[PDB]
Amino acid sequence: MHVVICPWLAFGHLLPCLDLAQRLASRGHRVSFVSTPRNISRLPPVRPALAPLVAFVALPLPRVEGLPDGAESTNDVPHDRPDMVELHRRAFDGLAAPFSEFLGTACADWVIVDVFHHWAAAAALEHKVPCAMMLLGSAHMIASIAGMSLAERFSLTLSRSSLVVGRSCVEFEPETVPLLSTLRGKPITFLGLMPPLHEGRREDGEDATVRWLDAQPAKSVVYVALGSEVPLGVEKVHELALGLELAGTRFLWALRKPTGVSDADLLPAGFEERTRGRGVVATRWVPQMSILAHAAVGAFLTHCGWNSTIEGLMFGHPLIMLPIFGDQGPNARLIEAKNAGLQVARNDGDGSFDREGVAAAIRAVAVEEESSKVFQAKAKKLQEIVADMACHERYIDGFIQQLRS
Ligand SMILES: C=C1C[C@@]23CC[C@H]4[C@@](C)(CCC[C@@]4(C)C(=O)O)[C@@H]2CC[C@]1(O[C@@H]1O[C@H](CO)[C@@H](O)[C@H](O)[C@H]1O[C@@H]1O[C@H](CO)[C@@H](O)[C@H](O)[C@H]1O)C3
Ligand SMILES: O=c1ccn([C@@H]2O[C@H](COP(=O)(O)OP(=O)(O)O)[C@@H](O)[C@H]2O)c(=O)[nH]1
Repeated sequence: MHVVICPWLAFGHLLPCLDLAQRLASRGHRVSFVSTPRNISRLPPVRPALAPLVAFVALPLPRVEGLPDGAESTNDVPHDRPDMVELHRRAFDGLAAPFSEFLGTACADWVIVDVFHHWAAAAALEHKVPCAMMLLGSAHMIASIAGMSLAERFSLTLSRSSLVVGRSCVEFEPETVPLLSTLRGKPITFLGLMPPLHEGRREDGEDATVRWLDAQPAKSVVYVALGSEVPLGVEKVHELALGLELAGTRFLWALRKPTGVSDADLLPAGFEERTRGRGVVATRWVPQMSILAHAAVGAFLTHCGWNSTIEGLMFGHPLIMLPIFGDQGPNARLIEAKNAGLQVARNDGDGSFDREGVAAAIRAVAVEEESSKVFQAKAKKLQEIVADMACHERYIDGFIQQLRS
């Protein structure tokens, strides 16, 4: 088959979609991976053996008064500047005509589009190509669901699609998957957890963060990362920093800068001096797979993005969960229900957190002997399912069979 894949302009969508493209191309299918040129330039290279089976289709973002050049992804357009988010959604919707012209002569058997690709589902109808909507989260997230707002883009895309695709399996969510047939009349299929192939990410294993981990004792380091895009304002960065200090563990922290905050204001006065040698903060993209694979990392403090949830559990890390938006609440509650992590306590009213809730969550999951040992044993049980790479490949074969029918 020829499959056209159109991910949302966001690295938590681009990365698993490129992995999927390569898994289809491995079974002898052809893929057109459609995105914007700077997003494509920042992706890991395709295995040379799949090179002619994964065609990159670069559609340049239309210039929209005030959207900076190169600002192509949710990693470049900050959630704390909603004016710029809106400008980015306009640029995205401007891909409609270049995309419809491309699909016309693509000889596509299937279009696989992301949640906001309402124009791509419409092109699919125009050119009579079956259209699958990617909803590459948990069964629990999909059960919860069962210009324009995100809700209207989603509903329009869903209305124009014939198939909805989730990233889970009955083995991980036996209580939800057998209950699901359709999302608003559209058949649901699960292509498995599709945990990333470590090699496929092509990270630097000489990265300074990994060389720091090499000097730490086994299971001693709390890895802290909130994915590629969720906002965390400076007051909340300070509370997370002071929480990490109060719990007293070693930590490696991948931190994104809130817009308009200087290097001097970023972190509490003297925080880096007081934690020097015990903790490292990196305000750059880190090799998350090499970090989670490392013997020194014990617990993962995660925003519970679905990629970070799968990646954390596939290496048997118990989770300290700080969900920010979207599917992260459901993802966090799902893992808490399996006893493999604990949410940071939140105020009902604003959803805020403080240093003490952060510290208490780290202590219970990573420090207190009795609780920490239960969290590790429960994360290990989840790893048996999440890291069953053969099982997940069989789910990709199952999804390809769903598409031929
Ligand atoms: C993956 C997702 C599909 C989504 C579509 C809308 C949907 C969901 C919110 C589920 C419930 C029904 C419904 C219709 C709704 O709007 O209430 C659904 C799941 C999360 C979602 O997340 C988005 O992910 C992107 C990266 O992964 C962000 O670039 C984006 O910005 C998130 O959208 C965010 O949605 C949050 C929840 O409403 C908001 O708090 C946040 O401001 C918004 O950006 C948004
Ligand atoms: O510094 C970073 C931050 C994120 N990631 C990767 O980016 C993705 C983040 O996706 P997730 O669903 O966890 O969160 P999102 O960015 O969509 O909120 C995951 O595959 C991570 O391995 C990374 O490699 N380095």
